[PDB]
Amino acid sequence: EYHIDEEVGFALPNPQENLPDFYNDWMFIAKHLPDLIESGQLRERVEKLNMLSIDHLTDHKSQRLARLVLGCITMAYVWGKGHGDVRKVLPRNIAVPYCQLSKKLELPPILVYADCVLANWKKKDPNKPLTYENMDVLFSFRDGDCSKGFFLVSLLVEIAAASAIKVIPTVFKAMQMQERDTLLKALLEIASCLEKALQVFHQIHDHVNPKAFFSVLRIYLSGWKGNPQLSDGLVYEGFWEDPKEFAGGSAGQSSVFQCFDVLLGIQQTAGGGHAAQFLQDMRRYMPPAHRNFLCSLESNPSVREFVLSKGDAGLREAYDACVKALVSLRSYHLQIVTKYILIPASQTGGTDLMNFLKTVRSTTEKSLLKE
Ligand code: HEM
Ligand SMILES: NS(=O)(=O)NCCNc1nonc1/C(=N/O)Nc1ccc(F)c(Br)c1
Repeated sequence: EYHIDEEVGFALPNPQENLPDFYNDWMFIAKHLPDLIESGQLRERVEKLNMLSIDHLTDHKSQRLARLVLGCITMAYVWGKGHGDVRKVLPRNIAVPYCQLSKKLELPPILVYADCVLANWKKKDPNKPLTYENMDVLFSFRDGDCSKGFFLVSLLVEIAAASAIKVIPTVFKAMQMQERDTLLKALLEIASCLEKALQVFHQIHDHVNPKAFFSVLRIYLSGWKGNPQLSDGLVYEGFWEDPKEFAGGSAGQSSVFQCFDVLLGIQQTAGGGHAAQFLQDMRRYMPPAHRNFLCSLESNPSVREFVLSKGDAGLREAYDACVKALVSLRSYHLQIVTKYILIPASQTGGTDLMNFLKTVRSTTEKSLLKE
């Protein structure tokens, strides 16, 4: 019911690679975005389409692949070549089906993390394991944007977190059964798997270039909420009356970090600050099943209060290890932002952005029991 895989966690277990033949006009545009943008034929070829209906998309993986295809097409149409020439209105041939599809999956009509990472992958050899060399994305925007490296490294962090996520039922089951040793073991295991996820994060340096990321890829993943280039928003023609605002694709849209914040009693979304508000808004951009999972974790008894009541140095230490793993992940993530956003931007927007991430990191570090 929560749609969480044992192996790949929040990611889609094995994404559908082909659409039905009825939507071959969509798939051809999405498969050839690098050429169609560079040549300048994308906007024209989207302009002259047919309003294809949603009813032939039968199952969930088909509907998700359609969201990814239509999402990638919508980014490249709006942002064009990505040198400031923008379209303020999305044609009703593409906008109506995309909006009707998006209402069915309870997601906004914009490319989200669930599309371009969680559903945008495949294994080359099905009989080999989930490593970077054996994997590839389904869609990219331009040549030399490093879509593969960025989406797959994000995906591999989701996969690393799946080892911790599958232990969560043991944590709550151990608390109700009043089983101290099982709980201690489950927390050390979660801490161990979140420590492993940090090493997976290191691969970002191997497969993504700062200048390629900042110049090319960042422009296509940006949205139309609080954006000067579309201050009113994007007009979805033939569906909504006025231009609607929707935030761009981010890995703040991931459920991984929020999952373990809620599990460990770290009250990020508590208070009325910008950090709390941002993280609560990012839930709207997650699949409904994953929102329901985060709701379910909030509804359960507090792991934090359970551990604090027992006067047990082993349980406190194990709970701290989980918290420390999250702090370390966010601490490393700040370094990435310095390398991949701050330095390229230089060669108070940068200051506020780092203070956001540091507020979230500080809220995490405040939850430690020893310090
Ligand atoms: C080049 C790589 C990366 C850059 C430049 C980057 C940049 C950022 C920025 C600027 C934010 C602030 C929110 C926003 O304005 O959208 C953010 C938030 C976030 N990023 Fe990344 N990021 C990168 C890679 C990753 C990866 C691989 C993950 C893996 C899951 C990740 C997870 C997050 C999360 C969870 C947040 C939400 C804030 C939090 O919970 O601490 N990011 N990122
Ligand atoms: N204008 S801004 O400050 O750069 N805001 C956007 C920042 N976030 C990002 N920009 O570019 N990738 C980002 C990001 N950060 O965690 N994660 C991310 C990871 C995988 C994806 F498929 C997508 Br889509 C986003």
